[PDB]
Amino acid sequence: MNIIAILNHMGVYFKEEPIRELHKALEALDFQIVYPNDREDLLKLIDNNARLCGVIFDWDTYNLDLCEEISAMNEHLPVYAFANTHSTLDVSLNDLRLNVEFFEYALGAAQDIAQKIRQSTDAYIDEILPPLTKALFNYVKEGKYTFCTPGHMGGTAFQKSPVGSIFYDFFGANAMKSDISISVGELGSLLDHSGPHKEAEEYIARTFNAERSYMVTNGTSTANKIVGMYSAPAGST
Amino acid sequence: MNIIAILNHMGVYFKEEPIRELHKALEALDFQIVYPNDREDLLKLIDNNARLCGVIFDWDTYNLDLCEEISAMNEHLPVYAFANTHSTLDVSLNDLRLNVEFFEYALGAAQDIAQKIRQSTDAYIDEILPPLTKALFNYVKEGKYTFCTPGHMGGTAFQKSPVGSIFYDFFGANAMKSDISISVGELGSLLDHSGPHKEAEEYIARTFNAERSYMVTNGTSTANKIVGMYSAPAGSTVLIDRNCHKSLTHLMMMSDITPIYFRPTRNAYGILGGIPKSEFQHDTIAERVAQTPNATWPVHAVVTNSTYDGLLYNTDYIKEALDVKSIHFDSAWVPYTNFSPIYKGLCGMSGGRVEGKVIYETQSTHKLLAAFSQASMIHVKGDINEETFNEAYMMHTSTSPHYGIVASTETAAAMMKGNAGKRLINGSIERAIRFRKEIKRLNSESEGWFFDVWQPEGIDEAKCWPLDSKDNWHGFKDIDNDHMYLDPIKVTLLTPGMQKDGSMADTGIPASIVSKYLDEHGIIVEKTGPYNMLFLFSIGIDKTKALSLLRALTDFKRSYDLNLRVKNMLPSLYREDPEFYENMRIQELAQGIHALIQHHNLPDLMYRAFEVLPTMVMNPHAAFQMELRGQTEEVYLEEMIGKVNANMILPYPPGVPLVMPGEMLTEESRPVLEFLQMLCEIGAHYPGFETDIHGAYRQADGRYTVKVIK
Amino acid sequence: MNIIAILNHMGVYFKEEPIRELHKALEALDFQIVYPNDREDLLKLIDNNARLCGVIFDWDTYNLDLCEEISAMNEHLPVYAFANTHSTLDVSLNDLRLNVEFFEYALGAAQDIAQKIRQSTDAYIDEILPPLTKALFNYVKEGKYTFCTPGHMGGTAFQKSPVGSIFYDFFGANAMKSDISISVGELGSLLDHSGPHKEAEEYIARTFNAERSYMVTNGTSTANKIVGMYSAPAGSTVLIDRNCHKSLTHLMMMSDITPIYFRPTRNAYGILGGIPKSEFQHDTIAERVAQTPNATWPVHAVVTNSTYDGLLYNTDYIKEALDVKSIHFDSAWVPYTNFSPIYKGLCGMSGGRVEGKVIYETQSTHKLLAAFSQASMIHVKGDINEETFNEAYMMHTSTSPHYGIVASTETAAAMMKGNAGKRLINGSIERAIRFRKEIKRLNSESEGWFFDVWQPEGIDEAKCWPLDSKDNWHGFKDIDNDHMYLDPIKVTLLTPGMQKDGSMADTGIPASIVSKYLDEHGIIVEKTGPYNMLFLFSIGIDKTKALSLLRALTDFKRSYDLNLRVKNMLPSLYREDPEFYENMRIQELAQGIHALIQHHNLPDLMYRAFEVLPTMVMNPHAAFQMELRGQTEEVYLEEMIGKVNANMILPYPPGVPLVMPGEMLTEESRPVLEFLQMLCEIGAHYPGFETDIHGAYRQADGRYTVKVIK
Ligand SMILES: Cc1ncc(COP(=O)(O)O)c(/C=N/N[C@@H](CCCCN)C(=O)O)c1O
Ligand SMILES: Cc1ncc(COP(=O)(O)O)c(/C=N/N[C@@H](CCCCN)C(=O)O)c1O
Ligand SMILES: Cc1ncc(COP(=O)(O)O)c(/C=N/N[C@@H](CCCCN)C(=O)O)c1O
Repeated sequence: MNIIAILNHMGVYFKEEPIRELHKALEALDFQIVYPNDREDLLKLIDNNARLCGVIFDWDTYNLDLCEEISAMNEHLPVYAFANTHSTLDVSLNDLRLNVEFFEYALGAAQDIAQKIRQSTDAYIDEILPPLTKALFNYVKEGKYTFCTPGHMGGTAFQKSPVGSIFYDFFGANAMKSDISISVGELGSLLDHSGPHKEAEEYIARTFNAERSYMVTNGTSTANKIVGMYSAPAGST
Repeated sequence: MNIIAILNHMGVYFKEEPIRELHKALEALDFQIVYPNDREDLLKLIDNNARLCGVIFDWDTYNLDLCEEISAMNEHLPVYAFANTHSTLDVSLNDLRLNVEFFEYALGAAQDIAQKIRQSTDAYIDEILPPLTKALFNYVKEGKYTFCTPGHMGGTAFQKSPVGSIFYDFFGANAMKSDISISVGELGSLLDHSGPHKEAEEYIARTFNAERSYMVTNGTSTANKIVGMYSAPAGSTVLIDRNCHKSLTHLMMMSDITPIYFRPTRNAYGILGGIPKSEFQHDTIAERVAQTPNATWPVHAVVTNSTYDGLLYNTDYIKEALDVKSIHFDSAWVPYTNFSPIYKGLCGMSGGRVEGKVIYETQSTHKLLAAFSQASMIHVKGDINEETFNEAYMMHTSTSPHYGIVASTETAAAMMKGNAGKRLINGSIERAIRFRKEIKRLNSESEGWFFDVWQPEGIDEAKCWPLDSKDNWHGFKDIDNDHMYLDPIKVTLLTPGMQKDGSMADTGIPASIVSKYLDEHGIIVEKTGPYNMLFLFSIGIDKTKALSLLRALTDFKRSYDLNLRVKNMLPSLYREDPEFYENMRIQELAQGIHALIQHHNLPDLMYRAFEVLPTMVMNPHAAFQMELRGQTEEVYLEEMIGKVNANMILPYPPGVPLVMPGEMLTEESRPVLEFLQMLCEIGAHYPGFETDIHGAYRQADGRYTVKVIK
Repeated sequence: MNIIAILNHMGVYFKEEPIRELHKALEALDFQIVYPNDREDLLKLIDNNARLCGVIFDWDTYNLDLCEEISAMNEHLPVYAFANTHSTLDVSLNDLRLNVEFFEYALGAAQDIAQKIRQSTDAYIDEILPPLTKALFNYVKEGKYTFCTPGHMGGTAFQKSPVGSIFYDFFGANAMKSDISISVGELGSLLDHSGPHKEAEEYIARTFNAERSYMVTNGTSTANKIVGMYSAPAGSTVLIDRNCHKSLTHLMMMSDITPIYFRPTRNAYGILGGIPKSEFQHDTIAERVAQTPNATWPVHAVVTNSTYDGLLYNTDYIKEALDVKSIHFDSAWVPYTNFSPIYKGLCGMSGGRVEGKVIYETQSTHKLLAAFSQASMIHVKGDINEETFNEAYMMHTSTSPHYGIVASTETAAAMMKGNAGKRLINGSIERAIRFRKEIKRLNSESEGWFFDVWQPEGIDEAKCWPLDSKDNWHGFKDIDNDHMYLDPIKVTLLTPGMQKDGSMADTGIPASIVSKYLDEHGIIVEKTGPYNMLFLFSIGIDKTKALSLLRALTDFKRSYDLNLRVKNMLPSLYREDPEFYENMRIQELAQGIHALIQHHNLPDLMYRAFEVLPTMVMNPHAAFQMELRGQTEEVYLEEMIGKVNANMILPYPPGVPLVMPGEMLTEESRPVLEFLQMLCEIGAHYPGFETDIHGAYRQADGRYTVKVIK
């Protein structure tokens, strides 16, 4: 989630130079920059590449209807509009509903603008991730030492073995670090419907139009047996 | 200040090659070269980048009208014109008035020309810097060893310590090197008004239209105390704006002066209005004098101008009508009035000397100009003894002033000069007016509630809009005409919850909720009332911040209409009390607070409690003195009736002094108590929305006590 | 805080390769790697570089005694030990007390080890930073938009202006971003003692051995006024050290308090001594109370400890013997007394509670610790009414405090903690003692005159040296024993010109000439008397500066003995009145000034003028009030006899108040006037050596006037 599309290739130094400085500062912040040639190119780029996490364009060249077209494909995708001639009087209520952040052209402002864009990218990531998955990823980032199950202890045991190392290289570090148990209290408990798990369940029930929802980790075979045994006591038809 | 713009991209070697060599020589002299494509590009570059210290262009391609356009934005910016076909016969007198230096095209001349350009850049820097700041920077360049205060010795001590090194890295070397004392004799002394400091003072007095000016390093609170103690000896009577900052109350607790209060107005929102014209008349003052024990004709008067919410007085009428020999305008919120004609006649220093009177203006340079916190100014127009005044001045100033704060005061003055400073002030005013109009347009387009802005209908031109009796946008009853004006810089936004006639609606959104939401999304409001929010559109607000605020407001509206949960909408509020704010949505919290405000009838009680003045049994000095003697007792709120208050009671809302020390609540002043009691109740239902009453103290049992004279 | 030291060159690939990979990963995490050659090299690096935030070493090569050596310098510095042959069975409990993190050697493990090291570095930074400063830095990192004061809005306004941009570049972005107000609710409020501020206060109180502490942002002048106003109601009597800073006199002009003066001593140099023990006795105070009109038993006493020149009282005897409920030690010059055992019993906060009494210490954190100018502390030990004290505190503090000054106060406290802070204080004391001994050695091996140092004859170990009646180094007649001690930090150098018996010699070098020479050569003295110079050997003085000072002093001696010309030796003085100083040489100027001092008998007149107290006709408050009423007249110096003074007369030398407002010179106090008259005459002979008498005014014709009660 680190690709930033910069649309404009203008013909004035007072815009070109700040954009170049911003490109450098963003690349220092571990972003990959892409340069669509025109608006149709940008829209196709968005359509084909889900890792595109942001769009930079010049408000003078393109009106905010471009933001409408972008939002129709991804209403959460951050868009950064650089204002030169337009002012606060040039935005309507409908335009302000779009996820647009406004910047200005200035030499020496690339660092703070890049920091703002990094913050906005983190906000985008946070808003589209569901609660349990976000909590799991944050826990993995914390890098705690475990003396609890599972015994591989975040994949360390695999790394100590030749064949284990092959397995670890295949599945990757994150899959092993995320294999945890209820000894990690901050993630709550699936069986107890506690903490993030509870939020997850409610999230799921809202998305799937259910009053209540339960996640099952042994397939619809197990789901069927749960429903059936709750619903059909012995001796029933 | 090292950016040089080279405009031309020509087609002849005899010009191109010398310009390339000059580029190299300048870069050897530590300049950064930029290359605008055309003249409009160059003008935009100048407009947006204050570090652009010079422009190079080809006189053949561009006439000197380009220099006129450049000078209209910065008349000091050096411009270097390369002459080929034009001669001395091609320049006019008006052209020669511009800061243009002429060069020629030759191979091997780049080093000399670059040296000339370096000299001109140094001259530009020297000319725009004010004297004290220039002297301080030059001293820092000298790099002298100190065996004097401050003890950190130009930051060396910080570098010797781990945590000290973190602090030093944060603030930077120059900030520590410029922290010096009067042991450095070449900077002169603030207390003695010597050397550069003296020049600074005169500089400031010239820039701010004052006969005399004083730099203060402990804020306008200290500036007010200096002016007041010089103007009001013990046993005298002083006229005080009842909407006075607590610094004036502190002065009254210091000195045995008898106050008589100007009574300002207020509207249903709790926004303070102006003192009516009738309070400035001789007969009203005389009648109040005759009925106040140990009162004489006032020797000093203090008026808050502007109010916190941006209401300015017609000060010519006050200067003409107030029969007091000394008039002090506490102008903390309006240090910029001399730098735009829209404030003419609306500030203390406007106009000339008033016969037989001395006029003071106290200004918070740090509030609305660009200066470090605690930087303040005193401006004097009129005859003063000047030696007694210096005593009052030094008796409130530290002998070790922070030279950074002082230099920031002088630099705030320097930022106001010329075309660049005029552009600063005008740009801020126009930006504010654009934001106001946009709020009006968005409120018009909204289906359902939207934020309103406190202003008259159809603002068109940049000006201080008068408050007129026939219009009802301001909400003040029977206001005098041509008396109060709204400062466009101070933008007050209104949340729904109040009706036009002064009553409150069935639904509303208390402004504290919006302020908390804005804080969560990286936007800090100046202050919040029950249904109003104040935003300062200072010279530090640009287009980026204004558009960000608009987006934040529309985001709040959408989130509120989606009726989001407090746990998500306001994470810090939920963290305040996680049990209480579980499964509570934003609309329920807002409506609960709205209904609490409605059921207790907060606006009516707030208005009535500030309409009747509590009785003055004895001046605040005597009450404070016997508080110091331990002659006070803590009693409960329902027992203030008949008890002389020992402390100022200052409740938020409306954020202005309700009770002064030495004042007593009687039967006729019972609503005051009621209001306070109500505030207590209101604060006891929602964590994160607690009561705020200065001078009252919350007991462990949930009750409130006040200190009173035994 | 990003330097990591890697100590090894191990000769095995299975260690070297993982260390190289770790080097690369850490550099990707923005660390700077350094490579000491051996353990002694590493320890020197740690000693000389406070930005070293981590050490990596091989446990096989070096045992954990290396960690002990590191911890003795900085017990919080993270150390990372790479384990190969050692196991869990090879660590002891004492070893596990150290801040050591253990890693192992493996290919492909550089990334997670570097992440662990980054986390540990953040933990180190968090551990040593104090709470308010940490909160402020975190807020700045948040990068929020402000629509609140200060008006520059985190420095944006400066960037939009040319001169503003120069100011912004000088002070840096962080200084602007950290200039905030109480609109930022997450930082709490200084005036309300809320949030981080509260934590800061407690932190400070714990570090400085106080029950309660308060941060003051307008200097120890303001701190003194806060303490005095809380402690001395109107109509009360206060005991005042006659060697009081003029802030105490300002307080007396502000509040109607009757003073009775402790009488300190002085020596022939004009250096202030301590109050003799008999002045603290009940009988002497009672007699003075009986003789003073409108005087009662004192409720408050103020003692300067230490003096400007470094004389500390034995404060246990004062706390035991002074029968006054409140004792305030004005400790502006000694904020470091809690951080070295050599000051034990010599400061106000030393020891525990005094039964039935409250002890205050006012400290100038900016004077001798590392804090921005105007940063001051109040320390309280004893029972106080917290609410009334908070009122007195708010009465003198601005509502917009400079958060940088506040944070610097907290950071000075933090710099004083742990092994690193102890090394700071001990190193400063040792450095001062080494410099003193070197001055003695150089004076011994000088063939002719050389600078002397004001100290006992045989200083050996770091301690506050007692002043004893037998020794004559201090020059005080009949001094009490075990009463006064000399602070080694405050180094007073003596120029030739005074004999050991109190008379002056035939030849001398006035110290002003030496101070001017030192200023010309990049060295700023703290202050200068007639034949003494004061140098502060604070925690900001390093070996470089001390050696530079020694070189400058020897250069002055050589230049004086060569008898150079003033135009060359002292060019800036020559630039003052170039006509006067043409062909004038240094020895002639020095001898002329010395002979003017001798012929007028400056030491005897200075001594006698400060031995007789002028008559107190009215308290300073009454005299100042009458000056405010315009009831004073300017008369000539010769007519002072019989006239009540309206202003404090404070002459330099000796730099302490000579006449207080409300005091009157009688026949028995005629020498005072003579002294002042003398200071006028001597001041009118050499430009650049003018008279300096506060409260006197030089007229156009060259005479001096004073204001007196009409
Ligand atoms: C109708 C129905 N209800 C429940 C389940 C159990 O669900 P789980 O498999 O999650 O426990 C299945 C499973 N059916 N899957 C196929 C094989 C699929 C793999 C090859 N693509 C089968 O079993 O014939 C079902 O058809
Ligand atoms: C009318 C008036 N006169 C003097 C002063 C004192 O001026 P200083 O604060 O420079 O000493 C203030 C101060 N008012 N400022 C606010 C807090 C603002 C902080 C948040 N942006 C208040 O105290 O209510 C005043 O309003
Ligand atoms: C004993 C004592 N108590 C309080 C204060 C006020 O403390 P603040 O200055 O923090 O308000 C000072 C200040 N003394 N400083 C010198 C000049 C400044 C130093 C020049 N390198 C003086 O005024 O004589 C004091 O000596």
